[PDB]
Amino acid sequence: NKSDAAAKQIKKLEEDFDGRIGVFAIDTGSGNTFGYRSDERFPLCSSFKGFLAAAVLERVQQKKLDINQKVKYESRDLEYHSPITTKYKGSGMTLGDMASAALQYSDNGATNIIMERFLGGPEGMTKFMRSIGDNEFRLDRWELELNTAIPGDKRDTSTPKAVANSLNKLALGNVLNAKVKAIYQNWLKGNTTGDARIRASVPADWVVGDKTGSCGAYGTANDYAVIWPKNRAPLIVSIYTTRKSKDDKHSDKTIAEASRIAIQAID
Ligand SMILES: *C(=O)N1C[C@H](NOS(=O)(=O)O)C=C(C)[C@H]1C(N)=O
Ligand SMILES: [Cl-]
Repeated sequence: NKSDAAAKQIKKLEEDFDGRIGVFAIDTGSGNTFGYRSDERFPLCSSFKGFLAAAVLERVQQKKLDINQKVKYESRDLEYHSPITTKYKGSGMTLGDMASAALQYSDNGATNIIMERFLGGPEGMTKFMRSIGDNEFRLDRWELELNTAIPGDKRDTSTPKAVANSLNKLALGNVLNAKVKAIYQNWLKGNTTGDARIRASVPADWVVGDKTGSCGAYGTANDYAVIWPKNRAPLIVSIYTTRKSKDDKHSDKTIAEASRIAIQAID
């Protein structure tokens, strides 16, 4: 019933903006799920940086990396949108700071430095995802080439369900031990780019940790969140959108609204 009505609303929403919305949402307290195009592929854009940070933490937990190790790059030409790395260029940053910059600010320099030195590049990032049983995820290119969002291109894509499940594994499951998962969770909660997406869809008193992506082509954008309501179990929401034309702007309000609908369906 509620599921049928939610489906109709997403559909109207995708027609209203001549685009494509994929949704997966889970109420971890009740088991309730909702999916719309949940097994279809969508560009990840910046949203994979949330997982890159999870990979970094797993490496620290396995003791291959130290969270306070210094990462120096004084002579590295930084990629476009390196707001955090560019201010620490002189002195370097700790591993954990760079990784949380990758997540919380979408820092492209942080991203590509981490993939280059600690994670084995895009194939290594893909391998990490495979290792938690995510068969859908792939990253193939570096920042910024990975953001082309060309329709019909499987490169740098995933599905909403796989995103949701993976997040549930990393933020809520036991890939990460209690102490390291707490940190990951805090990184998610302090994300600075998601105010007009999933966070906008929920009472202000609910706690959200999220990671957004905005390819800036084909109107492509997304957000995934763990959500802690008061006196209830966490929710997981995954929202992915594209648009028909290359020049199309992304719509924060469609994302926020698809989130409202996904949440109402599962609650
Ligand atoms: C990632 O997709 N980015 C980085 C930046 N952050 O906004 S986002 O977190 O919503 O993505 C902005 C972008 C337009 C995009 C990029 N530069 O690739
Ligand atoms: Cl590179």
